[PDB]
Amino acid sequence: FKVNQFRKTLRHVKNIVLRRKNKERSLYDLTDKEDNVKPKTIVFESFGGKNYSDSPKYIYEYMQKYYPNYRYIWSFKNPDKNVVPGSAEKVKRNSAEYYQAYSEASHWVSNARTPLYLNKKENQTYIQTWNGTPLKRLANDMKVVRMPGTTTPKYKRNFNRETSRWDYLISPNRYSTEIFRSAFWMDEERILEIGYPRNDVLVNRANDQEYLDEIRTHLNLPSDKKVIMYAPTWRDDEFVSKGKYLFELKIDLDNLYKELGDDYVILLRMHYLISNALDLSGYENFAIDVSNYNDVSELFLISDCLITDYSSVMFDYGILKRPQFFFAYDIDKYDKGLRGFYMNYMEDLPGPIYTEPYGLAKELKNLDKVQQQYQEKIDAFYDRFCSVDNGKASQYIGDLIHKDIKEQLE
Amino acid sequence: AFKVNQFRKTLRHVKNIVLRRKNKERSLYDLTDKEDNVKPKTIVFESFGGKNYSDSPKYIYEYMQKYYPNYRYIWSFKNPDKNVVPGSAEKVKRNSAEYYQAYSEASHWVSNARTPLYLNKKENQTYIQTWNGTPLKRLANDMKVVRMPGTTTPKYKRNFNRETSRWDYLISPNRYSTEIFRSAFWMDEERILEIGYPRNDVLVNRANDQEYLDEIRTHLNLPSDKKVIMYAPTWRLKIDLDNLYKELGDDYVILLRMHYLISNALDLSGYENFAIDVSNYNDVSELFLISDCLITDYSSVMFDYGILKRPQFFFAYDIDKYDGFYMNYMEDLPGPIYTEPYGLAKELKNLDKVQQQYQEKIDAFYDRFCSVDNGKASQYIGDLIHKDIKEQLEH
Amino acid sequence: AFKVNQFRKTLRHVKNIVLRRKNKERSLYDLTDKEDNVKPKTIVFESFGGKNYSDSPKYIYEYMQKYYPNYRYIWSFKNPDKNVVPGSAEKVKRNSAEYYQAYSEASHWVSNARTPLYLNKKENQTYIQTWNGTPLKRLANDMKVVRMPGTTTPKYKRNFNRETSRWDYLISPNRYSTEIFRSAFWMDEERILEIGYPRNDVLVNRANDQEYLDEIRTHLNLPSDKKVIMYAPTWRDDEFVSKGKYLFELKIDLDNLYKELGDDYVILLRMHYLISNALDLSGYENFAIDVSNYNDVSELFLISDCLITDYSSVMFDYGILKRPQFFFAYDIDKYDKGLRGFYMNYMEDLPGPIYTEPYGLAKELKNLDKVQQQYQEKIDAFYDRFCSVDNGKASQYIGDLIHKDIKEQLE
Amino acid sequence: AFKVNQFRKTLRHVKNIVLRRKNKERSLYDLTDKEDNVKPKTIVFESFGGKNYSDSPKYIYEYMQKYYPNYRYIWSFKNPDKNVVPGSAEKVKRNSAEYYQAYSEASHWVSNARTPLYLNKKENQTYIQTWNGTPLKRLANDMKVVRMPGTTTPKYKRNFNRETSRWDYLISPNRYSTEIFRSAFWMDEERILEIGYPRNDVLVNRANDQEYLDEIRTHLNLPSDKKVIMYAPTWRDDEFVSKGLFELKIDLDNLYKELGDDYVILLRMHYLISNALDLSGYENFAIDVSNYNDVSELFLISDCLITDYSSVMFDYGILKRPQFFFAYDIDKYDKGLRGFYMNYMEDLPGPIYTEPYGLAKELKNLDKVQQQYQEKIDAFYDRFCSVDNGKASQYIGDLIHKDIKEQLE
Ligand SMILES: Nc1ccn([C@@H]2O[C@H](COP(=O)(O)OP(=O)(O)OC[C@@H](O)CO)[C@@H](O)[C@H]2O)c(=O)n1
Ligand SMILES: O=C(O)CN(CCN(CC(=O)O)CC(=O)O)CC(=O)O
Ligand SMILES: O=C(O)CN(CCN(CC(=O)O)CC(=O)O)CC(=O)O
Ligand SMILES: [Cl-]
Ligand SMILES: [Cl-]
Ligand SMILES: [Cl-]
Ligand SMILES: [Cl-]
Ligand SMILES: [Cl-]
Ligand SMILES: [Cl-]
Ligand SMILES: [Cl-]
Ligand SMILES: [Cl-]
Ligand SMILES: [Cl-]
Ligand SMILES: [Cl-]
Ligand SMILES: [Cl-]
Ligand SMILES: [Cl-]
Ligand SMILES: [Cl-]
Ligand SMILES: [Cl-]
Ligand SMILES: [Cl-]
Ligand SMILES: [Cl-]
Ligand SMILES: [Cl-]
Ligand SMILES: [Cl-]
Ligand SMILES: [Cl-]
Ligand SMILES: [Cl-]
Ligand SMILES: [Cl-]
Ligand SMILES: [Cl-]
Repeated sequence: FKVNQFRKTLRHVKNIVLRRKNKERSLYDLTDKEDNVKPKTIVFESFGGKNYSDSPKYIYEYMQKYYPNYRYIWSFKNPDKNVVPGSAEKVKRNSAEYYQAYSEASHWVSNARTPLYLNKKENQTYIQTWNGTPLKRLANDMKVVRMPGTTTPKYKRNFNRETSRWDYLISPNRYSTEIFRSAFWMDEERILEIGYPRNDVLVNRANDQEYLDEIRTHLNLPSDKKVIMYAPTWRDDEFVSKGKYLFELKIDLDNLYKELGDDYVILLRMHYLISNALDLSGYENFAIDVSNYNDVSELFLISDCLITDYSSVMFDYGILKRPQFFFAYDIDKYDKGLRGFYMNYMEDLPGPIYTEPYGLAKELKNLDKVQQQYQEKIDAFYDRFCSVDNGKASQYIGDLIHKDIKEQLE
Repeated sequence: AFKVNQFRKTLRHVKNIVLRRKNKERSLYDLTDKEDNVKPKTIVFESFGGKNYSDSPKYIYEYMQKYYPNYRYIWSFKNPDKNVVPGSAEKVKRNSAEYYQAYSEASHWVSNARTPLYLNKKENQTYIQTWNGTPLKRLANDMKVVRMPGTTTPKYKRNFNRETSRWDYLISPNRYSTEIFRSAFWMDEERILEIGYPRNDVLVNRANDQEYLDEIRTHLNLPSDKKVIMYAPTWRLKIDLDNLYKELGDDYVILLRMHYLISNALDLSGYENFAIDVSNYNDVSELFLISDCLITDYSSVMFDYGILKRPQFFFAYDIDKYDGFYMNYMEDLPGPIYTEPYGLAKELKNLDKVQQQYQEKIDAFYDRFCSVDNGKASQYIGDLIHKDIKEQLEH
Repeated sequence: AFKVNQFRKTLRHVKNIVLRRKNKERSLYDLTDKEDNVKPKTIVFESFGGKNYSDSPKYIYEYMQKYYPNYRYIWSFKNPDKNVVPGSAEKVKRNSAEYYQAYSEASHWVSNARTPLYLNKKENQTYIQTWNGTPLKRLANDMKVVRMPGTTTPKYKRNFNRETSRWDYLISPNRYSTEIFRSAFWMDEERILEIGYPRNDVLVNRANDQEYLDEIRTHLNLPSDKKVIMYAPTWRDDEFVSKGKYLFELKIDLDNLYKELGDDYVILLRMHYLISNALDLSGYENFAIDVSNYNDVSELFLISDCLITDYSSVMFDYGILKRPQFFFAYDIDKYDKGLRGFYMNYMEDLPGPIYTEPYGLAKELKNLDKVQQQYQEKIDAFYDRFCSVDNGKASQYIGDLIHKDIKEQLE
Repeated sequence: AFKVNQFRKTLRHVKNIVLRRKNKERSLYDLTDKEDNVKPKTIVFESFGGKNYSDSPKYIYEYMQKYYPNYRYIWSFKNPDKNVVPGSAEKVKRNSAEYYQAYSEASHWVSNARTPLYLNKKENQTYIQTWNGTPLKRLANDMKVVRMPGTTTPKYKRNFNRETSRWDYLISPNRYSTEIFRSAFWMDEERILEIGYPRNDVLVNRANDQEYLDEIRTHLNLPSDKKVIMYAPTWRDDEFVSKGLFELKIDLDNLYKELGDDYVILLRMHYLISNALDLSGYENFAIDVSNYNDVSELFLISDCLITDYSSVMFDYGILKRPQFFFAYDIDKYDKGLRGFYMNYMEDLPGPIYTEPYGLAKELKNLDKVQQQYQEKIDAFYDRFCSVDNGKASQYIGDLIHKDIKEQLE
């Protein structure tokens, strides 16, 4: 009668008798053991189960094609609101079947921290794609984290606890690799430098004019107009009035309409909270709201340029060697020249920094003149961050997972 | 304000859990079980501590299934997989989490035996007891000594009383019985229901419905050219089969029915088509319908069966070693009392002389014990419940 | 880290503490009890489940007091206040922490009656059982049916067997008992010690101590010029009625015994405790002396000229003195008719006559010497069968065995 | 009718007991702690979380011993075998089955610090918080930020609040302190008893008792005709190096040379400096007095005190003697600061010295200082010490007495 089973035992009795929602958890913690692991089961969860998206979707769509043999499971917050191509079955987070899947699977494929109350036995391979080349410093490399209810010492403790269980961690480049090694308490031995499976499309399908054409019309865009994508990161600073009416984006849509409304159409990819607060009346067929569009890689494929500021997306869009524009209107805030960035923002990035929208809007007319002026910085930016990606990432992982559960079949 | 009972049920449950006892199911139920778990539209049935789909609960249930089909029905069995139940009723294995939930939720318990004391009969649940026959041998309270297995005469009665107090309604077959029940079971006449037994329903409504009698007989594989004798001894070879075969094999076939277990020792080889073992058959009342006479000794089947005003024979081989019954046994019963089988056989050879010779003693018996059965009984319980579950489904 | 049995105890003790149960002293005793607790020179005495300071324990201990004041002696009592103990021994109340400390710590347990199954007799301690006398009524296993509510015949026997399997040593007063014991108690002859009862010691060593007889005699305020009869019926339930407030005078007819024996006898009445404090001996003063309370019955014998009893284990102890006995069995023609509930043959091999009526007992009881003579026949042969094995050294044999035990347990 | 809370405690306790956890005594307490266990005649005392027999709980106790011997007194300690209590009182060890009994039964809790939140203060018991001094540094609610590990500033404050809500009465030294407690401790002013510290009664009743002074002086083997300087600096975490020193910044060696003849100096250091302090060759000059069981006595026999950022200044103030504030490290402390409730730069009873040589040459003439600052010294007394009338010990014990009378009916 072991002291660890006894604690998990009493915990569960309390959950069962008190009608706690976690009884599902407490049960799972008890019965869990190596023997439940069917080597041909794979669970996928993307961004903590909000979506069917990103790199697990592609590590998935690849395996569905070349390895339909296996049991595929997807984990979701709300499974009845998620469309999944293929054989895979879906599970609601924190339910019976959720802990089942996770107990039984021989491979965890995920792109974000998966919870700690889930048991990753010495027996299951947990593959971590993570979600992008870092620009803001993260995990260990942070300095202070006043995130409510926890302390910097403790939030790093738990994060280290998670990374410790990552059997594999994907990396898009030598710069991310060097960062993860420190930021994530990672051994170089465990890192795969293969590029992002979500980015696979950015190499393989970028000139597939039919695919480009579906996406365009799925979005209902003018057939004659080029496409700008604007994806500003979030700012607590700018949240006012409970979120009922915001000051028209500091980019000035009215102007953008005036100046580009004839050649261009602009895609707004905002944080989900600015999205259902942004009224786009009389911008119809000019500014298209694109914030909830499931797959971002597709939005890049049909974009002639990206306007962002401080985001890990510029590193993705980089693969297409198109012109970027960094509209850092609030840059004066951010530390006056911050080491809070792994890279030199001021110097090496593929486009101009604008602090005001009007200089930007004029330059945004003649894109071809922008591609010239910057072919220099753009190429150099491609060399450094985007050179690893060859569109074989989904293949590499799916094959790994295959190479893995063939040995295990003995 | 320390809740002293709850604390005991907890420790118990915490101990059943750690030592991995089978009763973990039970200590949970006992801890968790609140009056709020009760679903008005949920009714449980157990028959004979859950060996059968049989008897008064079957019939009460088969009735309710047709006229009140919307209620949720649960049956309790020792082994559900070996029992087949008609209709929307779901089965539950005993001592299983499903068993306890069932009994905790149920608004009505229907049984014909004692339900266990570890089960809690709340103030808002209605426990209907049908019991299981008209008593001959003394029972419950009225018993003198009962050196049962690992129990004392009082600790055994102390417990019966704890059981009979839980009974909200107790079904009675005949005045004779109600008088006995009131003492035997500590009961108050209010809670008693002199309405006959639901199980006997068919013994009035279907005694002449012939196609039915013909489905029973061919469901058993019986010779079309033979009268049927049913031997239902009672409790723990004697009748001389070899002799009954040489005496009766040309007019009769004989059904042998036990109460317990001896059955798989009756190697009836060479008595095929004559001695039919009918021990494991479900509905006894059916057997009576196709039975031309019945041989018994001290069973209470003798009162149920008497309802058909057929002949009975009481083969009391062990009467000498029995000195105490609620009625005068030597004197007034519907048939001859034989202590050897050899004169039983000869007098069983002509059934009609026995009928006339006893048609007076038969009627006297019918008019005492069977003058109460309508066949409406089954109905009357079904209704009672339905009624009892509109009240508890309103204000 | 946790074994299954200690868990059960742990949880019991939790229930006792939170719920404020008096048994808490026990649940604790049960957790904390271990072989390392034993003090080789601590010995515990209890007699008749702790009601008394009496019988074979008293004597085995009085011997050890004189010849071994070195050891720790603890006596057990229901009420240690109401009992007087001569010497070094300390008193402990049943069910107090002391009680359990004592029984946990003791290297030896001396007793003359079943000690509770809840106490743990470790592989470590020696439990000497003296028992309380030669059987006439069949006991323990040899019983047929035993309907004392709370327990069934096989449960009762199981519980008995458990307790005797714990007995390391079982004193025997004679081979008659040894025969019986072996069966009734599930005994292995190895463990039986035919040495005679320690309480009976003084029935040998001191049958003549005329300053001793005189000390007892004047303790009871007994007349100077009168012989002593002692009546000592067993308990019979037939007679309990009316709250036990007022009983029906003794069947033996006192008013008669007075008329007949008064001028020459004083009769000691040793009744049950319930008949005593419910018996009006007014006007019988100096003839009938109530004696049911007296602590030491062996002393009562030493000073008795005859002994009227009926079916009691006492005839055997008394037999040691080769004195006349009478067996006033006024209700014998109820007991079985022909009784197999007794081991010995009653109608035959007892040392005096059987009377069913008091009246001829009283007469015949007039000339003692004519009975001592007429019956010397049976009286001697009775002695040879039951009393031949006592030598007055029983206390000393048990004293020395214990000592010899806690000299070995001293290494 | 399921009692959910009781169930939780029952599980917790079973967990502890089976797991052989040292806290079994705690979880049993909590399981059974009923409002009935309280016995009106019982009073528990504890000072500074049971490290001492000292401070105001002491003086409240010693009073109630002279006038109310009737009651049951219990003292809580960490290590009772190492503490000595005059009188009837019984001693319990902390977290020991007796400890929890004591608080279970007691009708009154007397303490000068925080009592554990595991202990249940029933609405049946009166909890008297004497606290431990006029605050100079901002505390509890008024604190800006507390990076003290395991716990964040919100959760640290949240717990301090949980505690102060169980304070039935809270003692206050002065109007300044009362305004502060009302906020810093989330207090209802109705619950503040402005009577001064019982620990400071002796500073009023016994400053003139020459036989008392002598006992204290001969208890500390003090030379005879030497004046007495007392040094009591708060705890600097910065000044700790090499497993624990650079000779105290005050320079004893200079202090010896300038004062050796006429003064003896009492060092009241923090326990960790104290057993790191080598005094080889300052005997009969520098007396380590760090573990002296009663600080207010030390005040009585001191002709002046050198402190810095300590609450002690407020207490030594009742005596109107000179004070010096050797605040050498005042640089590091905010430059021009607001970390303190009062203006540390303006309205204290003495000179601020950042070097200990101005201090030395000034300590030479004690008459001169007294004259010089008599004004500042009086404006200090008027503000912070005008309450202490030295009947504080009495006022509290008489409330406790009054309090347990009303119970007995
Ligand atoms: N050989 C038998 C005897 C009886 N029964 C069935 O079991 C019932 C009980 O009959 P008893 O022989 O009297 O059994 P008992 O448990 O002794 O009940 C007697 C007492 O309950 C009277 O109410 C009968 O009505 C009948 O339905 C049966 O299947 N086979
Ligand atoms: O083991 C138990 O369940 C008893 N304990 C355990 C508490 N629960 C809380 C939880 O579910 O997170 C289990 C535990 O943490 O050990 C109750 C208590 O200490 O509060
Ligand atoms: O064995 C036990 O732990 C004690 N209980 C049995 C366990 N259950 C049953 C009960 O409630 O009677 C309760 C308990 O664990 O305390 C009965 C007893 O006191 O020996
Ligand atoms: Cl372990
Ligand atoms: Cl598999
Ligand atoms: Cl979630
Ligand atoms: Cl859903
Ligand atoms: Cl893990
Ligand atoms: Cl990232
Ligand atoms: Cl966290
Ligand atoms: Cl690099
Ligand atoms: Cl806008
Ligand atoms: Cl319902
Ligand atoms: Cl089954
Ligand atoms: Cl117990
Ligand atoms: Cl010893
Ligand atoms: Cl006592
Ligand atoms: Cl034992
Ligand atoms: Cl013999
Ligand atoms: Cl509980
Ligand atoms: Cl009191
Ligand atoms: Cl200590
Ligand atoms: Cl002390
Ligand atoms: Cl303070
Ligand atoms: Cl120094």
